[PDB]
Amino acid sequence: SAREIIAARQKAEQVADEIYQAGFSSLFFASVGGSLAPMMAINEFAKELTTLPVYVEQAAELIHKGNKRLNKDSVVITLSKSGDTKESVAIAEWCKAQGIRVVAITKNADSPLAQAATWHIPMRHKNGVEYEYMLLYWLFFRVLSRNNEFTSYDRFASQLEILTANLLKAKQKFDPQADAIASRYHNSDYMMWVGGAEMWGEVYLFSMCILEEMQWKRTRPVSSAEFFHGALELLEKDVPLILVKGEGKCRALDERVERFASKITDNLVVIDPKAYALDGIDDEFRWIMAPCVVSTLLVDRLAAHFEKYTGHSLDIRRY
Amino acid sequence: SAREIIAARQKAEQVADEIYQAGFSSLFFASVGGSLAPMMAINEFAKELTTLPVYVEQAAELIHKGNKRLNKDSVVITLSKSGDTKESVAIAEWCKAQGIRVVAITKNADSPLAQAATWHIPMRHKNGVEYEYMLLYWLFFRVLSRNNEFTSYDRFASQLEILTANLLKAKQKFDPQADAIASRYHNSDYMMWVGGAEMWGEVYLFSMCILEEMQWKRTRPVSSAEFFHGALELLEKDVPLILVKGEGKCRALDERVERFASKITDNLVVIDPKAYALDGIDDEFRWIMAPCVVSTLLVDRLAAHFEKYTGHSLDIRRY
Repeated sequence: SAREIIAARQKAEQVADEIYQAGFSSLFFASVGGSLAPMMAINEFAKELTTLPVYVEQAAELIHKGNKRLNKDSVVITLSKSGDTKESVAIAEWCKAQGIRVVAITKNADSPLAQAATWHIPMRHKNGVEYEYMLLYWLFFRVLSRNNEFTSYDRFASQLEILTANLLKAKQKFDPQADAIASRYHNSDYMMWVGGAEMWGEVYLFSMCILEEMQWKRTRPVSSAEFFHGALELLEKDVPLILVKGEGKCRALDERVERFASKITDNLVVIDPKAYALDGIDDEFRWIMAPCVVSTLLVDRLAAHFEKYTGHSLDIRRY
Repeated sequence: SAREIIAARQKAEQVADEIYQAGFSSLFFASVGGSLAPMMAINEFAKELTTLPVYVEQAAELIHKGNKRLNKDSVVITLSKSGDTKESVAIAEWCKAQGIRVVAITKNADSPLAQAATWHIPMRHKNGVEYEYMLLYWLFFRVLSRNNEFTSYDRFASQLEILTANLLKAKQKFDPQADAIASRYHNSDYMMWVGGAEMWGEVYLFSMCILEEMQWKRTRPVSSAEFFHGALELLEKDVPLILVKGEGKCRALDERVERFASKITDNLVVIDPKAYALDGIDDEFRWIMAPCVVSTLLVDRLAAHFEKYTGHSLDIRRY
């Protein structure tokens, strides 16, 4: 519903404004597992769009090492659906103990993560993975807006409100390809998963958090750029390669993988967010939306089609 | 020889001093494939030891995206044994075109990379992988020294001169374990490779640049921290897990992997640099030396033992 979306945008924008108005040194996006994916996209956007110190850190590494750039003026941003994820609670409570301000995105304001946080941005029980991107996008892009580094913010932020409608349509359009991927590869002993830059988080997430953890499928996730520095030698006729393309400046690197793999393997799959219309969203924002498009396609639809063919409930853990 | 080593140290220190004396904004370590490994260790040291802006970037991603933190005051550091590696030459020539100063480490001063560079730090034809670490260490730690962030520099930098002698001894001590690893796993269809923080570059390098590229062995390299966020579900009795331990603050994260894997797989291998004496090097520097120790053990010795058992020359490429 439109009203939920406008409310979500307002809360994220209020956090961004209070952060900007208070002042800050560095922004550290700290998390673990699948929750890193949208943070890794933010980091890739930040490389091009801001001179602000922006970092993404594995929360368990960060609590063991500390960081000389993390100081009492920093803000640490965390995300946990449950708000109980041990490493995220731990880094939030560690920041709090040091007087380092924390943002928490979770679906429960009395979760331990939310109680450790300076700012809580709620997610609603029914919210799928696109909301993790949308809330982090409103937060991060509003900071850039206030810092005079995102002069398209108003239009971007309004158009982000209609991404959910576009994602429903994309998922329906993807469904036949998703069934075909799952049909052919559910019984694969080894899949190569390739993508990079702002798309790397989605390849990372889908490979480890869905296919390995929830379907016990062996994968080799590798970036498009680094594919050509050794992993390419493993490709042959019968090896599956699933390529996730970006719509930013690194699309050319993805296309090099496509051209090489198309000559070598009979088992090339291309997941291209550029194939999906985003009605009412300007083309200049497609490179930002793309990781969110792919995440919803892979986490919602492709996971469900693998589950259908394996017969292995996505809820199963052997550990 | 001692005289080669002292000369190498002097040249790296002179570059560091000229960089520091000229002034700089950010330091970007930009490379591809195996040449990233020592840069990724530097980045992990930098997280704890300096407030200077230090970045490691995949050179092909960096040339496509640019970076808003990369400006005419930055220094870009590159490494290429040949000095011909396309992506490294490309990023150096792109910096030069923009008036961005470049450091090049290569074994040939008339290589294209060396001709694009503001500073050339030579490697000698006979120099193994430890020299990539030692030259980058003298360069980076001398900058930290000049910036009043490394007050042990003198002792560190002198003790680094005796690492080569210690590495020869380590390789001889490792040789029996190396033969046993290669004997058991040369015919493996799938190996998990685990490590992290300052050790991640060595796990990354060995898995993709040696086992995949040069022996066509399928690997899953994954960090110790992130192992527990999905990849762990793939481990079972018959699955090989090679764990590379650190000697820094993330050793505890490596030990969690060890304790879990030891209960589940019959095929746990531990490569622990803490097992090797560094005579005449103070314990406080072991966490810095460790990635260099592991790199020389894996690149020199373990590669050669796999080659012996596979019969597959490390020089072979099918692409």
